[PDB]
Amino acid sequence: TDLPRLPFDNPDIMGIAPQMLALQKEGPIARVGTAGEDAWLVTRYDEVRTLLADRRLRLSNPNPQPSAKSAARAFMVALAAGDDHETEPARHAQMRSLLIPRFSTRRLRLMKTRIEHHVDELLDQLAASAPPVDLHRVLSFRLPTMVVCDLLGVPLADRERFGQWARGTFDQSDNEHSANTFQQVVDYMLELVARKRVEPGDDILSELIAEKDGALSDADIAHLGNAVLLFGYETTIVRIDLGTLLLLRNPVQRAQLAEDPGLAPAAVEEILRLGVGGKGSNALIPRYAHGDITVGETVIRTGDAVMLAIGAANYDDRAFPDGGLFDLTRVRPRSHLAFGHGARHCIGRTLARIELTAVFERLFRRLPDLRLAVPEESLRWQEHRITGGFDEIPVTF
Ligand code: HEM
Ligand SMILES: CC1(C)C[C@H]2C=C(C(=O)O)[C@@H]3COC(=O)[C@]4(CO4)[C@]23C1
Repeated sequence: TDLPRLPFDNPDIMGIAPQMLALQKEGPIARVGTAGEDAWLVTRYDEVRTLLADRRLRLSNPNPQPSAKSAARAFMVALAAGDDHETEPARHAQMRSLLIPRFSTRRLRLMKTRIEHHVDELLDQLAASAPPVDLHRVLSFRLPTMVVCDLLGVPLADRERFGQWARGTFDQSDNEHSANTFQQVVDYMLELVARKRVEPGDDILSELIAEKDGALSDADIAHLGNAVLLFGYETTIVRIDLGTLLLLRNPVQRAQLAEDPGLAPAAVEEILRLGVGGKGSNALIPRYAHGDITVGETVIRTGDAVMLAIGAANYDDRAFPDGGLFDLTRVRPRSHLAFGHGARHCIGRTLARIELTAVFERLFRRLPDLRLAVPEESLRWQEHRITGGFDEIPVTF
């Protein structure tokens, strides 16, 4: 008997920690220690998907004496309207009602066109440069920040101002840096709301300002803008990095994709399913039980913390045959859980898929000899950031 303690070691730079796969083999749910509270860890696909759809399991903490959280986690939960368990039902319902129509098919069609031309220009700059080059800086970082500038209706150079703010806000190692960074986010977005009130355009804040004939306060609108800024580029950056790394590890699939860019949608779904970095602490969706829930033969009691391991579940052999293998020829693969599921299912997931599809349609056809310029083992997953990520991806081509 030895209580497993999150985060688990991973000897590889990607994939699932061996101890978590070991727990998955024993059963769907295990009690584990963490850096803070003990929690139930749920690792099998069927159970994680069922619990994500169970509205007794919520983001907000119902306990009278809530355990302490990093400033970074507190900001993340507040941006998702989860900071007050008594008001989360109404506030979270309103948040989704106001954000979902911002990602209309009309907007997504226009953005797909602009995204595809942008990737073309990004890859032309890449192809013309002298290697070694940092692919993270010149490609992975640049497309999703371009997209957030488009959503917010600001000049592209603004991403040079806000491009490290998700990382800084979500730095769990430094509460002062996290709070100082979030203040910069807030000031920028309040500036932006005041501008869009007199100079609207075809963008998110302008639509929120017009919503319900102006019923929302500037603070309410800026809060929604902050969620889009802070949730809306960094995780996509990380998936371009992971997808590149995964395709580099699978040359037969990569050659298939280069020969037939029509496989990119399928490749993107495999990248999202298998794209887990380092110790994979970001591939856990945290929840609290607001009522008792039975999982197998285990009772989760009201107030218990629950970690839903979407990464481990996406590797589950019971849901994906040969779950550890990258295979963009899978016939009718189950829907992966990388965007979550249920009440908090990722709001930008169709836009994120358009970005990743546009990149991987193009990348290895534009740069067929692309490869790392450094050993894989030298790439360092940033465990202190809630969103993880690599800081650089040196390549030659
Ligand atoms: C590949 C890139 C992305 C991944 C892997 C991802 C992943 C996720 C996941 C797993 C959740 C669920 C969190 C939970 O259940 O508590 C989520 C929620 C969310 N995502 Fe995404 N996301 C991505 C891109 C985006 C983009 C591009 C946007 C917007 C521009 C966005 C906006 C949001 C928002 C606002 C939420 C909060 C949903 C809620 O709490 O109701 N995400 N995302
Ligand atoms: C709102 C989020 C940014 C989306 C989710 C994906 C993430 C990621 O890929 O890094 C974030 C990591 O931390 C979490 O709690 C998550 C798993 O819910 C995320 C919160």
